[PDB]
Amino acid sequence: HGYMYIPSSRTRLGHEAGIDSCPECAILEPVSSWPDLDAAPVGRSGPCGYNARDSIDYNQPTTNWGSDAVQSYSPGEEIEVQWCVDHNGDHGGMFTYRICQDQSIVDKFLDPSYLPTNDEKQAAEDCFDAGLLPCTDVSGQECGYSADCTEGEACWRNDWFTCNGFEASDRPKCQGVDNAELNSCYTSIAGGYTVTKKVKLPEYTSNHTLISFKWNSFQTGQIYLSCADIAIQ
Ligand SMILES: OC[C@H]1O[C@H](OC[C@H]2O[C@H](O[C@H]3[C@H](O)[C@@H](O)[C@@H](O[C@H]4[C@H](O)[C@@H](O)[C@@H](O)O[C@@H]4CO)O[C@@H]3CO)[C@H](O)[C@@H](O)[C@@H]2O)[C@H](O)[C@@H](O)[C@@H]1O
Ligand SMILES: *[C@@H]1O[C@H](CO)[C@@H](O)[C@H](O)[C@H]1NC(C)=O
Ligand SMILES: [Zn+2]
Ligand SMILES: [Zn+2]
Ligand SMILES: [Zn+2]
Ligand SMILES: [Zn+2]
Repeated sequence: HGYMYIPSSRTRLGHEAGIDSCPECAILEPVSSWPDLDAAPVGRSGPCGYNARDSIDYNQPTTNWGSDAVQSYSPGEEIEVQWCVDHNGDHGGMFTYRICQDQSIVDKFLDPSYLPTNDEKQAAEDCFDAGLLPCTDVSGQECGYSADCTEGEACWRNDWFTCNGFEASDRPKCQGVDNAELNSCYTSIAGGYTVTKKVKLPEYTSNHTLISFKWNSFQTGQIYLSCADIAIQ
């Protein structure tokens, strides 16, 4: 259980607006999340997430999210990106951030009067996959391989970030990455822990585009997706 925290995602805003009772619950399942991290169709979840608890589809704006950029950046800027993991749902695994560099695709996710179809959500997901922001694009960032992967498998890739080993004696799992205090970020179930990295934004301008967060489990078949509205100017 988790969701994107910085920049503030649609899911974070849905919870802060008093709409989403369990932001960390928005999940794509059942799916094959491992070891091939991008083969599973994203279905209704799409690149922004769907929360079944309250029937909230984050792929379209409402009065509470999606209307404008939450934060503005510069092309090529190295930025802080953070997600929030629940204390009781820390799965380990691998996660990433993506930006679709096709504005006309993204526009269909910026219209409060339009709900993307599942085919449009998948075409968008494919554009996000193409627009993955690699861990390794940030000078000096350590980009390791997963303790839950072996070379030759489709999870053996350090463009994606990895959580710490599930079985590590010190600082295991995703919480171990920052080793932050409980409730350093909000979750509804048991309180949240931050998971913080940097990415290099693309050399691309938009007054309003999306960054999509994706987190895949290894032990169970589950994917968590969120997106944030940003500007790159
Ligand atoms: O308004 C929110 C919040 O802002 C500040 O705190 C931010 C953040 O601080 C801490 O996260 C740390 C990580 O723990 C630490 O590991 C490090 O992550 C680095 C890595 O070291 C690098 O290798 C590379 O990948 O980049 C990441 C990200 O820079 O630094 C981050 C902070 O950037 C803390 O654990 C989190 O809980 C915090 O959100 C203010 O201090 C805070 O008061 C305020 O609440
Ligand atoms: C953003 O909008 C302003 C109009 O307010 C315009 O001048 C500028 O070119 C736009 N930027 C992009 C990246 O489209
Ligand atoms: Zn979970
Ligand atoms: Zn479940
Ligand atoms: Zn694949
Ligand atoms: Zn286009």
